[PDB]
Amino acid sequence: GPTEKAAVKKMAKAIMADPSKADDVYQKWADKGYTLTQLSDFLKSKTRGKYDRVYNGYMTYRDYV
Ligand SMILES: [Cl-]
Ligand SMILES: [Cl-]
Repeated sequence: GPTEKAAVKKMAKAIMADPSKADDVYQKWADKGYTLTQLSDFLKSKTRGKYDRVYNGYMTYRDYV
């Protein structure tokens, strides 16, 4: 719900502001169980692609071999 959406987006914005924070956040998201499909629901924007770096980094974290 609203609390979760806002909290996940705030963490995404922290990665946007500081690329080096990504693994701190992705570790947390993995422990929280978020899938890549699900993540998208927290990365909506009026700006096309705004959080693509966040999405892409989590795909690498989860799915890169
Ligand atoms: Cl919630
Ligand atoms: Cl960027």
